[PDB]
Amino acid sequence: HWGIGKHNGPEHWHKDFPIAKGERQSPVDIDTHTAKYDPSLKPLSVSYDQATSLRILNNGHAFNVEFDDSQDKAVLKGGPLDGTYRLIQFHFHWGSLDGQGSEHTVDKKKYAAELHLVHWNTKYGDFGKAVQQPDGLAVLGIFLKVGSAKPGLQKVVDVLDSIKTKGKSADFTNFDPRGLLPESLDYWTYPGSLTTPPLLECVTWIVLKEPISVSSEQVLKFRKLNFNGEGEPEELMVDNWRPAQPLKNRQIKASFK
Ligand SMILES: [Zn+2]
Repeated sequence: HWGIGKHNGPEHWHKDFPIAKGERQSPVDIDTHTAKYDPSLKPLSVSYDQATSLRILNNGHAFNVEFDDSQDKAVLKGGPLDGTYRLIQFHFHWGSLDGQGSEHTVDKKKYAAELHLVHWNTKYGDFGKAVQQPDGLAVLGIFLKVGSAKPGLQKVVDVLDSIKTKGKSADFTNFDPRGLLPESLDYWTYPGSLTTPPLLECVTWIVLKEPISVSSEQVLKFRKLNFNGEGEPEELMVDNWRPAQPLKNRQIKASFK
């Protein structure tokens, strides 16, 4: 069930997607005192210098910035991953208030928003085939807290007026996603799922410990988008996050002592 479309509340998804009650669902709470350092993890390699952004789309549940993934231009490797994973799109989840909005939590703390950079394993040839595999995707998660403005984010905030309603898109070329990363690449990792329908259990999650700060005025502009299509009754695009799901039989590993 991916693509342009409104979603109902996450508590109803299990009626259409039974995997919503599965064994490796995301997001989860990260208990920092139970995650174990893993000296086996190799260092993480983010290679975004040749990234090619194309378009920004309001898909009725978030906005996606889409990349050319027809070649290895923007890739993720190392860490817990085997193989090369190609960036296809990034998007955010955010709240109606600064005290809520993230999907993952850290010792039950909620951040104001969470950025997801989605990558697919090139040995499966394309995104559609990759989501049918347990190691098909790698999603880099980054928390946002409210404080100083993030310069690298402002070109994104600037174009949201042109994609206010469901189904609208705008050109979005030459955007450099390195401007959204924090200073440190220390992370937690665990096996999980997509956090929207169809909720497939195909993701290796890499969640960064250091948040980035964005300004109150930047997040206020996220809250002006609409879930609805033009000419329909107005619904503000807020609180588009899924709550923490049971960890079940999984261990969270840390890249740092
Ligand atoms: Zn997401």
